[PDB]
Amino acid sequence: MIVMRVKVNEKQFDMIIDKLKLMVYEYNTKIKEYGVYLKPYHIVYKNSKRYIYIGKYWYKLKWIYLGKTKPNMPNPPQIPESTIIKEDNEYIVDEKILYD
Amino acid sequence: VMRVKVNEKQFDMIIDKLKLMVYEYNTKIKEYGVYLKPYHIVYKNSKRYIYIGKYWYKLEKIGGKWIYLGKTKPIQNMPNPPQIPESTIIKEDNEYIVDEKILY
Repeated sequence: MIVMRVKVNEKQFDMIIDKLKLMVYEYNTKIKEYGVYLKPYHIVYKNSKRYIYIGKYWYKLKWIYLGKTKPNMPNPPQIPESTIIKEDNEYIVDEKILYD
Repeated sequence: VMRVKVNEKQFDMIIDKLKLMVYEYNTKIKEYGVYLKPYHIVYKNSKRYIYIGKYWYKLEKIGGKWIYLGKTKPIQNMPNPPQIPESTIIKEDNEYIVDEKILY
């Protein structure tokens, strides 16, 4: 396999997050039966970067993170694994401010 | 060659330098009820603008603050501010490396 990695802006990134909430929303209202929640991503601040992990990350009621596998539940829809990296923020400044 | 691109660490330094520029002034004009913030942060078409300049605020309570005043020294017999330059900093859009196939 060749897997490419490509750059998208914040608006595109919210797209990927928003769909992942959308495809688990109908399931997640179903899980009120067992009082657990499937959040389809996990955000990690390591190496002075936002890491934004895509996967099944399970929460139990201050919602505690049980882990990454089903704790007799109904089998959510499939989430890909993948890794999303925030680029460092960058600012357009006029030089004179750097010059002072 | 006026406009260049810097990262958060340098931009944080830029903000930090400005805050030190006004720190001693704000202690001196603490007693007038007045705070001089040397920048103003604006969310316009979903970018974070940071304008550099004199932005004056006053302390008042209503019920239970920091109401904006103006760009200019509110009281003629306060000590003069340090010279903030007027300039515009624009934060670029956040950018993400994504696995290709997650794009459907």
